[PDB]
Amino acid sequence: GSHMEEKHMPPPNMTTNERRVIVPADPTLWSTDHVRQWLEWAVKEYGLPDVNILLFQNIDGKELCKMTKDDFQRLTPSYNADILLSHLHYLRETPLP
Repeated sequence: GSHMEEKHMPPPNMTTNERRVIVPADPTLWSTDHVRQWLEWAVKEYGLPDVNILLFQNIDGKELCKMTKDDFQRLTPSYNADILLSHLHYLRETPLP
């Protein structure tokens, strides 16, 4: 029973994405797919080999805005956790209002 697969993908969110990933400058409202979007695109921009990105597929911004350096280290440890999070926390330094 697999129907309307594209419905599981939330519509593009904020225009606060600037010219970046179509995601709010507050990694809180990055939707389930939009987290995986950057997260995928993140390994892509930052050269992250040790990253199990397909583990965050069920994590959206509300859950990643939560994530601490420890939480990434159980899915994607060492330097990769720090890369991702150090990007996320700076992104929300200028959040969507």
